[PDB]
Amino acid sequence: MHHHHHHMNMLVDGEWRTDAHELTAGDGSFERQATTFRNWVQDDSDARFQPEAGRYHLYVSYACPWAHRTLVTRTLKGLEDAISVSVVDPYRAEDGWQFTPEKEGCTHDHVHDVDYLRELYVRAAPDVTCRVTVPVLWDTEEDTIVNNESEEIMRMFDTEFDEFADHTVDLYPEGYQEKVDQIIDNIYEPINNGVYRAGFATEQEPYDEAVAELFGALAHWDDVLADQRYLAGDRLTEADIAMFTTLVRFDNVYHTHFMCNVQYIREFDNLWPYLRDLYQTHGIAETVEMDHITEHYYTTHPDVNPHRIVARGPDLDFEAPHSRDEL
Amino acid sequence: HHHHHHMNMLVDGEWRTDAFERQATTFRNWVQDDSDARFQPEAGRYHLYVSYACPWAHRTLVTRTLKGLEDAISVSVVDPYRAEDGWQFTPEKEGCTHDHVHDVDYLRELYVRAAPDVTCRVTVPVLWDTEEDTIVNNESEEIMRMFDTEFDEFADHTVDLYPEGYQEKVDQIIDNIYEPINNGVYRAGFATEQEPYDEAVAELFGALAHWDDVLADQRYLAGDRLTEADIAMFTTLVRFDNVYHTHFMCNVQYIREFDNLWPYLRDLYQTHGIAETVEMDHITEHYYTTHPDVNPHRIVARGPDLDFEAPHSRDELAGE
Repeated sequence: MHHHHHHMNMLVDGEWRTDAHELTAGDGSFERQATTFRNWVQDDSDARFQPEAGRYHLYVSYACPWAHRTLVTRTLKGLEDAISVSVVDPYRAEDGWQFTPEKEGCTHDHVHDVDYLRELYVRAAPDVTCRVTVPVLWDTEEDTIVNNESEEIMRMFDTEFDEFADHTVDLYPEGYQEKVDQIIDNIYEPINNGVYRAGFATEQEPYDEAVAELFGALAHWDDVLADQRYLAGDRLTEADIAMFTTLVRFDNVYHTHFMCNVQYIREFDNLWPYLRDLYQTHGIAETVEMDHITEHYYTTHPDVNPHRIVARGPDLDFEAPHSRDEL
Repeated sequence: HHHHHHMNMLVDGEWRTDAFERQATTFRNWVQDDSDARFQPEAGRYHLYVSYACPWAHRTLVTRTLKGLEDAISVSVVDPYRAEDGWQFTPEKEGCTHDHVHDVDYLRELYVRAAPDVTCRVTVPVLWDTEEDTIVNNESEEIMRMFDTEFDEFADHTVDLYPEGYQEKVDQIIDNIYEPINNGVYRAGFATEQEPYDEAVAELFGALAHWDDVLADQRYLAGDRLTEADIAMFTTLVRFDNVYHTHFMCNVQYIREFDNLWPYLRDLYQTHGIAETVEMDHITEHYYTTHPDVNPHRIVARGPDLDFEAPHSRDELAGE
């Protein structure tokens, strides 16, 4: 959420720029100058955005682990019929996230048929100063951006659309919520944001800390997952979805491209069968587009990988059997 | 050979940033233990120029230590950090020495001195004759066999890294792993197009899986005894999991993830003397800092926690 690639652009007072130097001195200063979108869809008769069956639209990239969080939840809940989705081009440049429908896995902007994602922001907030990112939950009635945060879109997908979900799945169950909210908050900095902090690191000391904290955090949850099947233990929750979207991209991208190369995830005793256990959860596998993932990270970051060569990566057997059902 | 995108060159004696191997001159003279030869083996005549980072130069160091020619043949260590002026001498720096021959600032000076208008790339290793005041040899394999066979009169240990009855296999292994393994990682690393990288990675890991199969039932590459072929493989393997895997994006599988290649590497490392010839800090610093078009912000990766010193069981297989 907080770390962005060296050539990432911006919208300033409703204007697309390649860089705004007056807002880019010091660690992530632009984001403290940025506006985000934090409205909620609430199952409440008084609420502004009430959950309907054919109203809200979702914008994602298959490569983004933050957007991927919304996709995994949408599939688990069975909200595809209820909530439509557009897939942006995994490759992006001077114009940010773009729509390339002819490209495999990508579609067109189902709402306004825009060329770029930045057009959608401008329509929703003509004077906005922010980053054009995914995911974006869009309301077709008010014609604007409802929410812009992976964590909260996942949550409201989980707890607010029960009337239209096809599956009786509860990824935020009673008695687990406090711990689920705890795990999500913990793994957020050393693991979710940690890999990008290490990858876009410009000095040695920040990289060292980002790597040390990361694999330290991974080792902790590896010991925790030795005696309990999931992060919150007995049940599959949002906490697992947050962890999964990072882990699934670690050995093909983060390890090499972002130089987080202390250890493979597949070398961990418990995290690797855990990742296989999640990947094989019915429906999740179809939300994983590795071709989108590898193409984005290896060819969209010029200052990290100049010649834009897509690395091959390990031959990962995600479909390899586990034994964590014995927990 | 595949060199990095910022690799400069010596052209007609001049030092230039911008312009090729097939347009370049090399040094291919030999030291021969024969009465007529131009360069004959002596006990305090030849000087070795190496970098602890470079695997090619690493071959000459390993062999030198094995035979016991540390007192016969002197050595200088250039600065792991290279730039606008090529390999340089920085005596203050840990592990580095000064030019013991002419107190030269940049290795390129020695090349020009030995050959006034040479067109070549300033590389290591460099075998230097302090009598004719010129470069003797310039290739890793030739200097290695030179150190191994011709200097028997000035050795300290009676080791034979090129023994009779095994020689024919030794030489063939050496040029069978040259392109896919030894030079392959650089082909993949400095690749600018997707297709060559795909090939380079494919042939490299195809080759690694092969010798991992072979070394499962035999202790060393040529079989029964330690060998120059093992020296060529070692200087690459010991730089894989820390550099080649990540920096050069050869990330299909760790060397430590192999059944046989990993204890085999631990077997070579722990052999007497080979432990001291490894300077991982020189290795990690050079590749992550001297390749601006491979690693722009020049951040040194942490790498895995490799325990080369961990006990193995390949002594169970018959060998030294």
